[PDB]
Amino acid sequence: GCIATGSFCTLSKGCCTKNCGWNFKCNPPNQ
Repeated sequence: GCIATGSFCTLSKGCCTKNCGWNFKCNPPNQ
């Protein structure tokens, strides 16, 4: 499982997109 994008992350790794913003939410690639 991963963290859904738009959800709070602790690490970008956890996010399906492998990208989490500085706002601590998983973001899409190239944003």
